[PDB]
Parts: sequence; structure tokens; C-alpha cells
Amino acid sequence: SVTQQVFNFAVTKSQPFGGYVYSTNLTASTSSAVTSTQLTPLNLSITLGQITLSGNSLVIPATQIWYLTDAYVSVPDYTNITNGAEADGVILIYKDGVKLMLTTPLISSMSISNPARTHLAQAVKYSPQSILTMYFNPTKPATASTSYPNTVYFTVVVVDFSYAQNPARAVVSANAVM
Amino acid sequence: SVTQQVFNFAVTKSQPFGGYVYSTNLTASTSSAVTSTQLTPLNLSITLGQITLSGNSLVIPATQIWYLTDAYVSVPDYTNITNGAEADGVILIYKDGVKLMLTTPLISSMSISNPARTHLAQAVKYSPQSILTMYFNPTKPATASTSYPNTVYFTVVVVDFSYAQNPARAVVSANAVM
Amino acid sequence: SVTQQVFNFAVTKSQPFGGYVYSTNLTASTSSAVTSTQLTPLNLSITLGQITLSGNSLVIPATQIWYLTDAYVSVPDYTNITNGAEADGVILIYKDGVKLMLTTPLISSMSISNPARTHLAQAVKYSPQSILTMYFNPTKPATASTSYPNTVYFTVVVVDFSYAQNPARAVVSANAVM
Amino acid sequence: SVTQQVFNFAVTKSQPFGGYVYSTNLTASTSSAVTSTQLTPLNLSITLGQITLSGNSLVIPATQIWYLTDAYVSVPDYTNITNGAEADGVILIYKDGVKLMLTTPLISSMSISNPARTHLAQAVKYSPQSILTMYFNPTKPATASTSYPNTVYFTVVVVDFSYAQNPARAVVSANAVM
Amino acid sequence: SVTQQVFNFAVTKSQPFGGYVYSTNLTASTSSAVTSTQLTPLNLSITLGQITLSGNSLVIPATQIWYLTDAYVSVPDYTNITNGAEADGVILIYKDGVKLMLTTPLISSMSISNPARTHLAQAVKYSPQSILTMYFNPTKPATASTSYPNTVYFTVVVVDFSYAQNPARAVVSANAVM
Amino acid sequence: SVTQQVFNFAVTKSQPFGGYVYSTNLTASTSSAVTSTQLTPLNLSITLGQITLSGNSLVIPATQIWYLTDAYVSVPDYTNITNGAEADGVILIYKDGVKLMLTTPLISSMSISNPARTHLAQAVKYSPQSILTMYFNPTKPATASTSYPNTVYFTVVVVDFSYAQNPARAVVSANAVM
Amino acid sequence: SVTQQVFNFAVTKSQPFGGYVYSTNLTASTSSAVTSTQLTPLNLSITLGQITLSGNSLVIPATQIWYLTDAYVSVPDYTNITNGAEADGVILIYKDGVKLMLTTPLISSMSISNPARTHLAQAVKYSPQSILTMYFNPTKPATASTSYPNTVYFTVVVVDFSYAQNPARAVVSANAVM
Amino acid sequence: SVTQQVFNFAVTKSQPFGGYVYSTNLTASTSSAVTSTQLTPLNLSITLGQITLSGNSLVIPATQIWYLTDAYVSVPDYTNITNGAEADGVILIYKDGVKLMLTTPLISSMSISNPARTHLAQAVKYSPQSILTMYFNPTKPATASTSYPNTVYFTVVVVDFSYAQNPARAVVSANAVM
Amino acid sequence: SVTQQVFNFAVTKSQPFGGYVYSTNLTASTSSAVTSTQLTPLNLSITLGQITLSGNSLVIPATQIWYLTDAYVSVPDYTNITNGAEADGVILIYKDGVKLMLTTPLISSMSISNPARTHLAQAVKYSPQSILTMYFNPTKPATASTSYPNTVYFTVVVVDFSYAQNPARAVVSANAVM
Amino acid sequence: SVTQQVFNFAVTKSQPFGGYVYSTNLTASTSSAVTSTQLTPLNLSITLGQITLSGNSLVIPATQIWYLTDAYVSVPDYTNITNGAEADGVILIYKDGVKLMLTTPLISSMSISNPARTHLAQAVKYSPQSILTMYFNPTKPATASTSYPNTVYFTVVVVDFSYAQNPARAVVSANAVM
Repeated sequence: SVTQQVFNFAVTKSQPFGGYVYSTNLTASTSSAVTSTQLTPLNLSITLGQITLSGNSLVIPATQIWYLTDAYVSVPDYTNITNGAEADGVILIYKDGVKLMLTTPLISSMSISNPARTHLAQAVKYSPQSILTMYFNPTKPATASTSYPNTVYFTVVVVDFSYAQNPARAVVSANAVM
Repeated sequence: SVTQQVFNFAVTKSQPFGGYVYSTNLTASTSSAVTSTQLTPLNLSITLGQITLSGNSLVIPATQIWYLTDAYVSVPDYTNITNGAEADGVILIYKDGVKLMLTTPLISSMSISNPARTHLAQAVKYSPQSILTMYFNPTKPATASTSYPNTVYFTVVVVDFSYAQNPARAVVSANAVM
Repeated sequence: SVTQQVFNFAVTKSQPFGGYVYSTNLTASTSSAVTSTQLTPLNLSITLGQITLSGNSLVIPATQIWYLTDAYVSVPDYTNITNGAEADGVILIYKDGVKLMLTTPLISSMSISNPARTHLAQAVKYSPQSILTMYFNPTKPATASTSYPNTVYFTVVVVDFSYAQNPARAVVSANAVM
Repeated sequence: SVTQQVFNFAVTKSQPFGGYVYSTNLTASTSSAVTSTQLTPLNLSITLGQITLSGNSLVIPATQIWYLTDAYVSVPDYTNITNGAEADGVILIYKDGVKLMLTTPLISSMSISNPARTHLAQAVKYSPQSILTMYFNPTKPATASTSYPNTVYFTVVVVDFSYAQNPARAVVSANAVM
Repeated sequence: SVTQQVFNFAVTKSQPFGGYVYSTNLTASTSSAVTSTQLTPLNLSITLGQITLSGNSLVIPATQIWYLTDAYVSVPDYTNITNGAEADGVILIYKDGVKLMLTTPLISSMSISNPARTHLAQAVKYSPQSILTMYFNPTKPATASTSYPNTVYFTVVVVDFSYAQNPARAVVSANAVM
Repeated sequence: SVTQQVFNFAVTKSQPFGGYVYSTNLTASTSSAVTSTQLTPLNLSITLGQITLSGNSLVIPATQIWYLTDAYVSVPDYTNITNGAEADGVILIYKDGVKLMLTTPLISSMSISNPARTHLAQAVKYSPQSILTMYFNPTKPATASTSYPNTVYFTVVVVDFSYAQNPARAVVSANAVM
Repeated sequence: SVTQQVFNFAVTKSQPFGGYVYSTNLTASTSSAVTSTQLTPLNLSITLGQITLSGNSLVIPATQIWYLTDAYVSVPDYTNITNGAEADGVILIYKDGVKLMLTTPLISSMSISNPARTHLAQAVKYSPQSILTMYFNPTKPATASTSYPNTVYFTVVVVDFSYAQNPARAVVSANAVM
Repeated sequence: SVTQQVFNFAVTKSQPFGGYVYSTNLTASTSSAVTSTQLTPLNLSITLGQITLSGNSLVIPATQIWYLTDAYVSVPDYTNITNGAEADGVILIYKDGVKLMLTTPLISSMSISNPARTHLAQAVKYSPQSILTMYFNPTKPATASTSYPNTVYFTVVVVDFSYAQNPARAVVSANAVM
Repeated sequence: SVTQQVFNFAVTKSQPFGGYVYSTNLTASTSSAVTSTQLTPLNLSITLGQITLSGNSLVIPATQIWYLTDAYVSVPDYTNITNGAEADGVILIYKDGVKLMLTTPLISSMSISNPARTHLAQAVKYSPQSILTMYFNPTKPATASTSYPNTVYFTVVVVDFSYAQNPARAVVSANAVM
Repeated sequence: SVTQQVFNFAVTKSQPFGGYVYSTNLTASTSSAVTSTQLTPLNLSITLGQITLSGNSLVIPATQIWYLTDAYVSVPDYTNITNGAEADGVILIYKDGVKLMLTTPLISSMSISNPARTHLAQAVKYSPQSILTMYFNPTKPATASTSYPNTVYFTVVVVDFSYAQNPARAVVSANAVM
């Protein structure tokens, strides 16, 4: 229960400034059968409104604070990994292009069917506007024919301040406190 | 796992005002084999009245307070997902047609056959009349021929107030305290 | 003189607050030759501006109070019941789906061709918006070929607060006085 | 004709203790073509949730107070009484197996096609658990060949107490005043 | 400059209580080639969440105040009305299913292809929960073969309150002063 | 661990008045291959003295307090649902024939051969003498030849009071103090 | 953790009088392919000093206190039940041959591999000298050829006073408090 | 003259701090013949020093304040829409990529030749540095061969503070006032 | 799962006396395919300097305090149990050859492929020199031809005191407080 | 949730001194087909700026504090261990070339394909420069032809002090607080 402490913290702290906390899914898709070297995953986040913030390098909006909490891999993707239908490796998580903060431990290991699934080391906080980007470093790449792209799901805790009041003073006071 | 706590919370709070607490079954089902993009699941709720509330966008009746707690996916759906007979993805939960408050974590991973079947994080409140509506965001959609529609069953805790002295004044006094 | 007593009671109580009191013929028709089990009549009320509120489980408009007072059965229905061209049985009357208030005593004996037609037990009031569903539990069903659906006419005293100077909370404020 | 006075006597007296008043249908039927002497009618009451109490000597459940108010005989019995296809006579109504409380006035004269349809004198109150049994004492028995059994329908006012704060001390305090 | 006045009137009153004023587009479509009598169009608003709130008789949720302010008909519709490919007529705009509020002047004449098209008479507000429903009363129906359904677009100013600090009585406090 | 909390709660309250708390097993059997509509399962409990309280509409004895706590389905029943040898559906639980208590979520999904089966929502109490009745509302019914009746096992915590110093009213005072 | 709450309770109370607390495994094995009616399983406990208390109806020695805490079925025994190679059923647990205290919920359900496995209802204290005996009431008996016996394991927390200073007044002083 | 109320508002408030106010024309051009679903147009502003801020997602510099005042469609584009040579639809206007503020009413309607052209709903203030993006959700897409891309013109009032003494302290004192 | 709680208990308490805490692996293996009765496993521990204490009934060195925490069974052993190639049963743990201190819960249920893998209850503290012997009590022994010996691995925490200022007087004061 | 315990300890203890905490995947691989005796796996850690500390017996750089936390084995290794393509065994973990602090429990049981993977005993911290060496002590070595090297992945938390205003003596000053 590492997401739930973040959720209770975002509910408790962002309430007096006026703050709308919810949780969503982010999909990292490394397309087109990675087999040789380090590639770049297509990020795709779904916030309120069906905006579908897609493509590489999702800039956080100037009124929100994001919290990347956990990540996992779906069970047919794990079946494709262990049979050599798609590549295994790690995912490096960057902030503002320079700051490496996490390396996901070997995405074959974080299958959701295992109760002994290894998690991320920490829930990474993204401030107002900053460049979230990820990279896929493959070890033991895809070998068999008819290969499939890689997909890794993340869980984001979005704390919104845009609909509250003048959102600038609220978001800077909240990012100072929490 | 939260469905036993919000039931026990609903019983001990509505008793100063008088009220049913009971649980029903909600079925959300997208029509006809989602393969491309975001579709709409058809909600179908049954209540004590032997009355179906079909179609999209169910309206909560004027004296009830619902609670959306958990969800699960049966085994004949989960064998269709891994064989590519139907689409994976998440399900978005809207209130009043504007607000987004949850995203169900990857309907393959809340299947009844996964030993780590995941639950929903927190229960969704619904006051007197408001518009519950849902949307299905497909990631890795259906590819195989002779595909099948999705079906994801939910669990709603219903707090009826029809047996009080006046059901209209009682339900607007308990909606503030619960 | 049971319709005229609650009509006179409504027009003396809803009159200081503004009340458009009138009567309406309601129709409930269980469709297509009921022969085995518990069926469902399709409700129909013909309200003031010729709007035909149809379908099962009529939802009461937000500014109205209804009063189900009488029930009868036409002569071409009753001459078909005794010949086995349609089914007998009772009719259950619900409120919010959960509260049973009446059971109509044997719609063949509520016919109008008999000079001592039996009446209902009580006039059941009906608040602002609240569901009204009816259920048909047939005993001695239809036997002969070329059968016909049932038709049971009711008679409802409608109170209406739409054209007064106050919203849908003054309707409830004048409902608890009654 | 007495059903409307005792129903308003129930919804007013059983209201400060919490009381859910509604009406049902009871069917008494002597089996197998009464032609000589004292017969026994087979009672059949139908409470809400398809609770079919059957057989002779029904017992009132420990949360309800019954009232037996009126009776009627349908027309194809009354056209069989006058032709000697079934027996005439009265019906004796017992309580606790000891007291004789009423005698229904000549079941041929309570037919639904009599312009002077005779009703019952006063409604007989039934407390929690108490045996309601009936008896049929035929005068002018059945004489024609191919006879038919008798059927006399009743109408019961049921005062349920399942929704009070204390369903046991509410009944034994409301039985004293009603 | 009629919708720009009620949009400015909303943002001067939704400011002290919180509130999210935004403009939408409502699409009423009488399906499948009306040729004889009065039909019912399928109302379909598109809110912030790309919510296809479909079906007849939309319900305004408990935290929103709508304003129906405009109507127009596109050019490919208007070339079909004059050609006899779909029906002409007016559209009745009902509140709660009871009140008639307005009547549109002859939907072929509020086309957008003409430089001085007709307008509505007043901007109809809608309070918290009320049933917005419409009806299409055809005059000069479709005559030739391969006919088309009607479609008439509207323009709604929606005053939302779901993101306020307590969206339960802020919407009933601002409904008074507006 | 759901029965083990309501068991320890029962032995904590019923001990200073005397009380024989123990656990039984109840078997509900929808007879002979349901394929169309709502049917009636045969309740069959086994109390201490090999007394088989059978038949529909069980009456709880006057000296016992039952607790319905758990439900599950054996493996050769669950392999009959998936092959179409018996019907799926839900189970409605009515207390006193009026009050609905719960609705079991889809008896194929509380099978015991799955590692993550679903649970009930709350432990239902049943007072001194009361009528427990159940109904099986089938969805996706049986289709194959040589079909079988349904069977769903429960688990009852029974608080017997027959061996106290005076077992007449102590069973209801200890019912109310819980 | 029901066994751990008794183990931490036994070492707290039996410590000042001096008392050896440890856990063991009691094996009730119904002999040779139960197929028709009620059987009697051979209990077999393994205490400390190389001794094996076998046979039915184990007499507890006068210096020990036993606590029957949990019950489970091994995985190769669960495979034999679901294939019909051995019988299913429940287990009756008696004290002094007479008092029925528990009934195990359907031993096919309590397979140790499933994490959602229903346990015993409560940890049963067995006093100094007092007979422990069990019975196996089968339902769905063994059908297949080459059938097998039944085996259900148990976990007993055993408190011992035989090495104390005065084994008479240590037991009767610790049986009261503990 | 909604721009002239804004242009005379900008030259009055930004004058004590020193600030350049002028108007320009922003071009939203969906590329290459939208025919199926939602696309994204390329914003293209023309600032002072001969630059063309092309590409999606215009970033406001840290010294400027923008105002989106009206919208229209050129007459050769309105000829191409009504003849089916390019697509019709609405346009969504976002602030910070998330907050929807307007939905332009059906861009075929706002042709500059009609005097009865529906304008933009409101003049949107775009704060300092903050993403501006637009989307085009088509209805009745382009059908005819040799189709053309879309173009929708906008009028932007640019308030500029880059020539003050301190361009940091000038904006943050005038963004609060204006 | 108890390994991490006893490890920090050692490195906190044995640290003021001078203490060197680490972990190792113990291998217990009964030879030659147990099929009849109680067997003896060959203990084999590996301390740091390849100190291979082997054979039955190991002796603890005079400056260490051991801790036996968990145990596990690998999958090529678990597929031999369910195929009948090696025996099931529990393992009894003695200290000084006299006291029985623990019983490992059914080594087929301690396997590494059980999603509910059972651990040991409490770690058994082993002082300086104290004969650690184990025994295997087989229930349902091996039946198939070509059977295999058992192998059950353990986990030992060793608290060494070889580096204190007086290694003999340090243990006898640290064993007294740990 | 053992990696996140020392990661949260690192980010709150190295924060007043200035410290950039992140995670890193480590690799240890015994080269070229271990078959008889004790071998040596080649360590390989990739710190963020693509400098690859390789070879046996890594030296920690002067401004970093490491924490060796997790270990696992990928699935193409675990299919090779059980099939005799590479060796089983344990791994010993040293520090400063003198201290043994861990032993991994039989790396084939530390595989990731099993739902009950066993973990390490404790998170081993690592000071500024101190040699980190590992040794492979195999049991049951490689048997089959075409054998493979071993690979065991780790997970290390790296604390980095490169951005402070103090040289490498603040690092050991923050090693004195941790």
C-alpha cells in the first residue's frame, strides 16, 4: 500500500487550498519490436476530458502535481516476454531531461499475476511544468519471429488545482507545503 | 476489499435517519468487440424493484445514495483476453458528466482467476440524483477474428431511504453526514 | 365517492400554495398473452400537455404529486377472461421498487359489467420524483389459442405545482403537509 | 365495505411504533365437491416475497397483525351454485382453535353479481402467532352430476413491523393499543 | 451577442462561489425519416469529458445550471428540407415533461445558409435537477424516397459547480442570486 | 476471517446469559434445471440433533439467532456452469418476505476452485422466529442436454439458547443487545 | 492469524505456573474409501516424546490443555476430491462425545494452496481429561474406480504441565485463568 | 466590437506599468483533409519581429499576455465546406492542455459574409507562460474527391511588456490587475 | 517472512556486546525414499570458513547463537510429492534431544509454488552448544516406483561473537538478554 | 516493500546535507559454465552517466553510499537451471574483503517465475570506498552439453553527494548519521 499513503497525503494537504485529487493510468509503449539498442517509449496519459496526452516527453501542466507511484506488466505481455516474443530490459525515468531518478527492475519481473511482484523504489513527484520522459534499455532482446511491441503501465496520482480559484497562487503554495 | 467497510459504515450512519443498506450487482458491457478506440459501456443495474436501469448514464433515484466499491472479471472473459478475443484496457468512472474520480486498474488484473486480484482503491459516493457514467479506454485491443464484447461486473452498496417519515427530507440530511 | 374525497382533500390543501389539480386515466397493459409466469405491465399516463409517459416504471415528474385511487376492467376484457382468451391474476403496486403498498384483488372480479365491482383498499399517494412499477402475478393463465394481452385501467388524481412561482422544493414542502 | 375504515385505523395507530400497512389476498377452497356434511377449506395466503402460506390453519408470523375484512365470490361459482353444481352454505371463522368469531352470511349472497352484495359485519383482528382456521357448513348441498369444489376469496390487511428500531418490543406494544 | 451576455452574466455570479462556466453544443436528432406525426428527438450534449449524454429526456445533474441560448441548422440539412428529403416543422421545448417553455420558428427557416435567419425568443435557463426534453411536430413531412433524419444544433452555456469546496449548497446558493 | 469475527462477537455477548454458539452448514438447491425465469431454491439446514429443517421458507426456531456469513460453490458445480450444464445467476436473500438483505454476486464467481473468489458484503443476522427465504434470478441459463439442478452452500453461525435457566425471553433481549 | 493469537495467549498465562507450549499436527484419516454414509475418522496426534496417540476418541491426559486451532487439506488430496476419486463432506467435532461444537465448511473448500480459503470457525479449548472425537458426514461420495481414503490435517496448540513442580495444583490453577 | 472593448481595456490597465498593446491574427489550420475522427490543427501566430510561431502548442513568452477575441472562416473555405470539399465540425480551446474553456459552434456557421454570424462565446484571457492548444472534432467529414485542408482564423490581442524597465516586475504587477 | 524481524532484533541487541550477525543455509535431507515410518534427516549446515557441520544432530559452536527462521521446498521436489515419488508429512524440531519445540506445517504446503506459502510461526532461538536434531514423520508416504529422497532447505541466522574483547564472557551475558 | 523502506530512509537522512538518491540495477554473472568448484561472478554496475564499473571486486567511488537490497533470477535462467544447463548454488556477499554479511538462499529458489519467491535477509549498506565481492558456491553443477553462464540481477540504492558545497568529507559525515 504505497499508493494509498500518497493518496491520503494528497487528500489531506491539498484540501485547504482547494484541490481535486484523482488517480489514473499512464501507458508506455515501445513500438515496433525492439531488438538491438536503447529506444524511446511513446507515453500516453489519460486525464480528465479525453485529452489523451500522447507522444514522447509529456510536459506536466502548470496547474498540476503528478505522482508516479507503481508500475506493472500485463499477463499476456509476460507470456510474450518469457517466450522471446518481446524484449526484456529496464526503463529509466528522467525529469527535465537530465535527472535520472529511477530504473525499473527488469520489467519481466513485475508481472501483475505474481503476489511477490517487485515494485518501484519510490513514488516520484513531478512538480508543475517539467519534462517527463522515459527510456527503454533492453537486455536479452526479442529473438523469435512475429515479435510484439513492449507495453508497461504506470499509476499516476494527479493533484489538480486548475478549477479551484486563481490556480497559480494555489499551486505554488501547495508545492511549497506538500 | 473495501466493500465490507463501506457497508459497515453505511449501516451505522443512516440509523439516526433510518434506512436500508443492501448490495446489488452492476454490469457494464461495451457493445460489439472494441478494436480501435474509446467506446462506451452500457450500464445495466438491477435493484430490489426487479427493475432494470439500462442504457448509458444511469441516474441515481431521488432517495438513494449509492456506493461503487469493487469489480471483478469472470474466467470466460479472462481466457478471451489472453487469446486476443477481446480488448484489454481500463475503465473510467465519471460523475455528473464532468468529474473523473477513479480509473479501474487494468481489467485483466482484476480477474477472478488472478491470485493477486486487485481491488479498487476507494469507494465512489453518489448523492441523490446525479449521473453515473462510464467509459472504456482500450489499450492493446482485440485482434483475433470472431471477437467478443467486454463485460465487467461491479458491486454497488445501496442506501435506500424510502421507509423514513419523509424520504425527501431524510436523504438530504444524511447526504451531508455520509 | 372515493375519488371525489381525495380530490376535495387535494384542492383545499394545495390551494394556498398554488395547485393545478385534475384527474387522469392511467393504463397498464401486460403484453402478448401471458401464460406461464410473473410478467410486467407497461405503464402509460396521459398527462396535461398530451405527453404520453410510457414504458415500465414511470418516474414521477419533479413538481407533481399523484394519487392512485381507482381501478377497473373493461367489458371486452372481462368477456375474454372468462372464455380463457387472456389471463386472470392479481396486480402488485410498488413505490421506489422496494415498498409494496397494495395487491389488487383479482382483475377479473374488478370488472365493470358486474353490478357489485370490488374496489381497492386505499388511495396510495405518490411523492415528487419516485418510481412507480407494477407487477402482474397471474393465477389461472390463458389457455385457448388466439390470446390477447391484458389491459387494466386506473384513475389518478394529479396535483401539479409547475405553474406556481416557486421551484421543485415547494412541491415537497406542500407534500409533507399532506 | 369495512376495508377502508380499518386500513386508516391501521396506518394511524401503527405509525408511532413504526408500521408498514398493506393488503393482500387470501383464498379458502374446500376440496373435492362437498355434497354431504362439514368440510374443511384449504387456506392460501400470499405475503410479499412470494411467501405462500398454505394448508389448513395458517399461523400469523411474529411481526405481523392481520385483519380479515371482506369476502367475495366470482361469477362462474355463482352460476354453479344456482344450478346445483356446488354446495351453498356459510363459513365459520375460528381463532386460536377455540373461539368462534364470525359466520359469513350465506356465500351464495356474497357473489360479485348481486346488486345487494352482502359484506362482512366487522373485521376480525388477529394478533401474532395465532391459528386462523376456517370451516364450511353446507346447507342445500350439491346435487347435480359433475360437481365442482367451492372457492371463496377474502381480503387481509397486514400490518408488518419489520422496519422498526426494535421489531419485537414494537409489536407487543402495538398489539395492546390496536 | 445574445449568448455572450448570458456567458458574461454567469461569470459575474459564478465567481464568488466557485464555478466553471463553459460553452457546449447540443444535438437533437429525430431519427429515421419522420413522415406522419409528432416524434421525439434524441438529445445529445457533449460536455467537458467528451460525454455523449444520449437518449431522450436529458436530466440536468444536481450541480449544474444550463442555459439553452441558440439554434441553427446546417447547410446540407437545409438543402434536404427544401428538396423534400426530410420533414419541416417546429420543435417544442419542454421543462420537466410538463411545462412548455418555447417553440422554435420552423427549423427550415433557422438555416445557416441565409444571411438573416430567424432567432429564438429568450434564453431558457434550467435549474438543478429537471428533465430537459424536446418534441418535433412536423408540418409538410418528407415526400420523396431515400429520406434522411432531422438534426438541429443548439448552444448551451453550462455553469458547473462540481469542483467547488462543497458542491452541495454552493449550487443552491448561486441558483437564488442568478 | 469473516466468520471468526462474528463468532467471537457472539460468544462475547451470549455468554453471561447462557448460550450455545456453534457453526452449521446450509444448502440451497434450485430444483430441476432452471432455464427460463426466477425460481425457488430449497433451503435445507442441519441443526444439532440431526434435524433437517427442509423445504422453502425456513422458519428460524424460537430459541436461536442465525447468522448467514459465507457462501461458496463446489468444483463439480462450477464446471457445470462453464459447460452449460446448469444455469448461472444471482441469489436474492429476503428476510420476513418483505425486507431484502443482500444479493449474491454471480454464483459461478464465488466458486471455490479459483484462487481469488468473491465474497459477500455483510453477515446477515436473523432474529428469533423469522422467515428466511431465497430466490435464484438466473442470467445466461442452461442450454445443454442432460442438465442439472443448482446447488449453493452457505455457512451459518447459530446461537442456541434452549439450555439456559429460562429460555423464553432471554433469546430476544440478547438479540437486541447485539 | 487465528493460531498466533492463541499461541501468544498460552505462553502468557501458562508461564507463571510453569508450562510448556508447543504446536503439533493432528491427522484425522477416515479409512478405506467412504462411499455411502457417516464414518468415524482415526485421530492420530504426535506429542513430544516419540509417542503417537492413535485410534478414535483420544483421551486428553490429565496434565495437558489442548487448543484445536486450524484445519486444512493438502494439495494432492484436493486433486483427488475434484476428480471424484475420494469423497467430499464435512467434519463434526465433538467434546466428551456429546457436545457438537463445529462443522467444517466442506473440506474440498479448505485446500491449502488457495489464499482465499475458509478456515475453522474458532479455536476450540479442550480441557483436561475430556474426550475428543470426530465424524465425517459425506456428501458427493467417492464415485470413480481405484478410490482413496480421506485425510484432513489439524493444528493443535498443546500446553503441558507434566514437568512442573506440582502437576496437580498447577493445572487446576491455570485452567481457571487461562 | 468585443475586441474593441478588450483593446480599450488593455491600453488602459497596462499603461501605468508601460506595455505594448497591439493586435494580430492567429491561424488554426488542420493539415491534409480530415475525413474520419478528431485531429489537431497547427497554430500559427504572427508576432512583431517578422516571426511565425508555427507548430502546435503555442507557448506564451514570459513578458506577454494574450487575448483570444473572435473567430471566423474565410469565404472560399465556406464554399468548400457546403459543397463537401472539406470537413465540418467544432473546435475545442484548451488552457494549459487540460482546462476546456470554449467550444466553437460549428465552424461552417461562422462565415464572415453573413451578418447573422454567431461569434465566439467570450474573450479568453491567456495568462503568462501557459500552453495554448486546439483540437478539431469533426461532424460530417469531407466526402468529395480532391478535398482540401481546413483553416479557421482567430483574432489575438497581444499585450507586451518586453520594453519596460524591468520586464519581470512589470508583468507580475499587471497580470494581477488586468 | 519472519527473517527480517529477527535479524534486526539481533543486530540491535548483540551490538553493545560486540556482535557479528549474518545468515546462511541449512539442508535437511532424509535418505533413500521413505515409505513406511518415522525417518531421520541428515542435517548439513555451512558456516563461514566452509565449516561443513554434517551428519545427524549438529552441535552449536560455543560462541554463536543461532536462529531457525523459515523453510522452503523447491519445485522439482514439489512435482515429486504430487506424483507420488516422495513422501509428504511434517518435520519435528528438537533441542537438546528432549524438548519438541516446533512442527513445520506439511512440507508440501511450504513449497515455492504455493501462492499462500506457509512460513514458520516463530523462530526457535538456539543457544551455545545444544544438540539440534530433526525428525521426519511421514503421512501419505511415497507409493510410486523409482522414488526419491526428501530435501527441505532451511534458513539460519547466526549471531557470532568471535571478535569481542572476551569472546567467552560476551556470549553468556548476551544470551541472557537476547 | 523492503526496497522502499531504505530508499525512504535515504532521502530523509541525506537531505539536510544535500544528496541525490536514486536506484540502479546491478548484475553479477559467473562466467563460462561452472561445473566443479567455487567460482567468482563478474560484477557490473552501471551508474547513471554511462561509466561501467566492471570486473571482479568493485570499488565504491568516493562520493557515494550504496545499499544492496534485492536479488532475483530471470526466467530464461530458471528454465536452464532445472534442465541442467547451468549450476545451482548460493552467493556469498562480502564487504572490505573481511566481513561476510549474507548468503543468498539457493538462487534457483530466488527465481521470478514462482509466485512465492524468497527474498534476502537484510539490506546491506555500503560505505565510501570498500570492496564489494561475491562468490559462487555451487551445489548440483551443470550437467548437460551446451552449458551456459549464470546471471543474478540485484537492485542497489545509490546515494550521491556530487552537488553539495563540501568535498568527500561531508559524505562520511553523512555516513556517520546513517
